[PDB]
Amino acid sequence: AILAARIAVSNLHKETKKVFSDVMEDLYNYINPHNGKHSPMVAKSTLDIVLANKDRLNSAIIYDRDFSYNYFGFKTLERSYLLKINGKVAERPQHMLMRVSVGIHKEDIDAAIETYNLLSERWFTHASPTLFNAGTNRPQLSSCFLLSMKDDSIEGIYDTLKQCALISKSAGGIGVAVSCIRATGSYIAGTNGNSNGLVPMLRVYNNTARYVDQKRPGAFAIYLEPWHLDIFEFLDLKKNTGKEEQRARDLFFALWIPDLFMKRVETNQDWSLMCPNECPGLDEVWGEEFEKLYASYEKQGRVRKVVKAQQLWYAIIESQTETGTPYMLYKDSCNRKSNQQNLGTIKCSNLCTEIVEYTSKDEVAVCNLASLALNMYVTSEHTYDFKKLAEVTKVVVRNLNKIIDINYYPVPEACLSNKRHRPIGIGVQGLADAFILMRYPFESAEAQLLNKQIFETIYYGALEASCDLAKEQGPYETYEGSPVSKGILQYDMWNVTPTDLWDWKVLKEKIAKYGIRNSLLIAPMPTASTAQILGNNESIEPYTSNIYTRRVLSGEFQIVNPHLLKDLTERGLWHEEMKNQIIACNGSIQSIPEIPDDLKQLYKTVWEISQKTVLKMAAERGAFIDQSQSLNIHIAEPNYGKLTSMHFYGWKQGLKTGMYYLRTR
Ligand SMILES: Cc1ccc(F)c([C@@H](C)[C@H](NS(=O)(=O)c2ccc(Cl)c3c2OCCN3C)c2n[nH]c(=O)o2)c1C
Ligand SMILES: Cc1cn([C@H]2C[C@H](O)[C@@H](COP(=O)(O)OP(=O)(O)OP(=O)(O)O)O2)c(=O)[nH]c1=O
Ligand SMILES: [Mg+2]
Repeated sequence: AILAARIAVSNLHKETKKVFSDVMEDLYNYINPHNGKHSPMVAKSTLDIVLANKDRLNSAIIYDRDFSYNYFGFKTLERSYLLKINGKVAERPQHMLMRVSVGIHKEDIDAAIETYNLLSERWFTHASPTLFNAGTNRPQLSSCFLLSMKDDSIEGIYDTLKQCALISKSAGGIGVAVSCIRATGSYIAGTNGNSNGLVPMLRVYNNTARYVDQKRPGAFAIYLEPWHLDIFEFLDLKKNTGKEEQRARDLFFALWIPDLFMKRVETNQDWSLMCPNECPGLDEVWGEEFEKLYASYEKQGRVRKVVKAQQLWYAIIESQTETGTPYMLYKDSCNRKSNQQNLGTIKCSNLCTEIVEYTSKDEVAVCNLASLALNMYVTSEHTYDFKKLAEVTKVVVRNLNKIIDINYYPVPEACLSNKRHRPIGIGVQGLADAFILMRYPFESAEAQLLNKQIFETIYYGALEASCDLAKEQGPYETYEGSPVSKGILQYDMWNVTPTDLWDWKVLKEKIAKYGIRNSLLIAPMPTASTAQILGNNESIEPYTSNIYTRRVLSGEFQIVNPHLLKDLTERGLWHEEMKNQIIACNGSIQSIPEIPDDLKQLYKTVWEISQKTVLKMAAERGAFIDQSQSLNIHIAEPNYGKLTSMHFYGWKQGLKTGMYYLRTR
């Protein structure tokens, strides 16, 4: 299990060259056998730099560090992350890592080697696209894009479609605000007919996601505000039951929900469905300005239908019960608590619901992501190295900022947006793993403090780097007029006062003289592929299991949690019988009578951990997060009241993203 990883790392080493620069030459020199077309697999510019510096570069690589990958982490590396020559891997992990670092840092060889070390030791990681394409010809290094529908017209709709198509091709995830498109049955002046509405146009988007699928199908998340008249239909179209023309199951679904709707639901008032043609401008305002405008149309009776707000609500909950979706975002908090509110109202988040960025017809938002491994900063004295964490966080910020400049953009609107506001999104993995390492259960008061200190540190480290860059490079163009320019920082907009761990007075004074380089910095994302690679538990998120199991070609694996295992082995209580005992407990200790009630607390599973405390923790770290978090909700046995109970708590806590996916048993 641990051994098979050693073998597979060694075989690979046996079947690839050892010299980094010589591997780079082979990739660059690659020739299409069918064709004779010289089809370089790294950019020439990267290779020149490598060859000009081959002694430092080749020498700096430490191939011991290939052996840090666990088995399935490695297999995944070999399947998608290591460049192949005619179906044979050419690249060692270390080789790809060096490629990524030279690819980001170019001629600054010091900066490159620091990054290689940091990466190769697994202090952090860049997201998959940037691992895939750094050091490569016309390299698309960004994970996600967000789009506001261009125009409420066929010219507009198919223009956006082409953008989504081009972004899909280049490996971008998409989030799209569709709320301006006019409702089913609304009048069309120039042809004197009526709109077929949202469903039939989303059907075209759905086929486009299927068609442009380079190996998972294209991923588009569609954003609807609940005042729009097609809402009930929009909740139907994910479901596995019903008419084909009424469905779009390859798409993803999210609600961009105003405060006003939530208040109507709890007070049990009436909700007014509208058409954006009839009642324009609702998505371009938020909070009180929205509510005044929403009320205005309502007093005029420009209202296509009215319903019990509690009727919509039930429609949403059954969707989540059946489908796991839609995602729950609160437009008012997102807008209220944004360093970008400077630029206008923000109409959607992205595919994974952690990114909150402005878009318009001239602007497709982007975000480059990397993630810090939180387990990494636990000392052997069970101390947490906040100083180090901020050390590494500052590197990441600079890297991500370098990415903005060298990225190749699939559409010009995205280039403009990204160099205008220079947002980035740093996230995390192994938040659970850190806790176990510090001997804190997830729900303990110590974990709840740690949680805040970690995210205070990262946000502190981040701003501090961004600040230095504004020193060297200057502020981003739209810095002036922003909350941060006005001395307001993210915790201030949540009305929180930081722990005394870091001196914000200093920083708020550094930022006042120089400004910052990046409009936004922090956004915990899902990390599904990158956490499996590095063997850390997903982003935030309690441990799912003490046991991970997998049927492979040569039978099965049953990998007990490494953190648990070292501890039972130590407190000499480990047995092979306990392995099969756990499986019956579906991942859980708690039942096994032979195990310490101290350990049992520490390795409690996700299905056995308070979702309220989860929400409370998101909210507490949320105050140190510029953007949002891809927060799943685990409720084994859902019902109407539970989900309702959960959503309102999330909302009242002031979460920008109340729920990402709903997971059940
Ligand atoms: C306020 C709140 C927030 C989020 C949330 F998910 C929920 C419930 C739907 C949610 N229901 S539940 O998951 O089935 C559940 C229901 C009841 C209990 Cl006692 C627990 C529980 O979760 C796991 C262990 N605990 C403490 C819950 N989390 N924490 C809690 O006290 O209840 C509530 C009541
Ligand atoms: C022409 C057409 C438009 N539509 C939808 C797309 C948009 O939501 C909306 C407007 O389409 P447009 O292309 O704007 O139609 P138009 O310019 O002729 O009308 P207007 O002067 O009212 O702008 O109607 C259909 O659903 N089916 C159709 O066949
Ligand atoms: Mg028109």
